[PDB]
Amino acid sequence: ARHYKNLLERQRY
Repeated sequence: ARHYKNLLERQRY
């Protein structure tokens, strides 16, 4: 999930 896991985790990065 290279460009997946840290996407839903982007809004509050």
